[PDB]
Amino acid sequence: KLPPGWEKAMSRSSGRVYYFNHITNASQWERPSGEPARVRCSHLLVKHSQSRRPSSWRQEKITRTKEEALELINGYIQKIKSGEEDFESLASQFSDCSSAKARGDLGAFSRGQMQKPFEDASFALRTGEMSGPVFTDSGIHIILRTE
Ligand SMILES: OCc1cccc(-c2cncnc2)c1
Ligand SMILES: OCc1cccc(-c2cncnc2)c1
Repeated sequence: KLPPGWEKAMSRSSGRVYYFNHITNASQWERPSGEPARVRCSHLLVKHSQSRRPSSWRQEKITRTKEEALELINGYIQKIKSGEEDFESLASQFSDCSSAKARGDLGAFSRGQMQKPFEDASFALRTGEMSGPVFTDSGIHIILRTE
């Protein structure tokens, strides 16, 4: 019926159908369009107090809760989707990953290299697509597939 991981849902506030991907946590109004050895992705990471290493170049001691980190991620997603801010700009300023210095770019990678929820979301994204919040032991990610 639909590409890998998509399903139909109904908006609670408008009653309009929309589509949700349970691998990438992406959601959109339009019916999704239409696997490679490698993909290239950027990401924006927001760590929390239960992250494997609760520290980053932004903060020596990361104390925000998981729920607070999800609220920050959700806000970044809203501004990217509105065009008020670019993904690269938010990643450079606010990602808790060292890759912030490269606008979030991780380069290319194969299956078996990244943490599994990150890998699965990366490979389920189509080129140019953005994930919703993706949870790993490092924290919460927004993933952008660039190649
Ligand atoms: O630390 C700077 C830097 C630059 C470029 C790549 C990495 C890296 C990190 N972890 C796994 N693989 C590659 C790190
Ligand atoms: O897995 C690749 C990887 C992982 C984590 C960080 C990087 C990176 C890239 N560019 C600049 N700084 C850090 C790359």
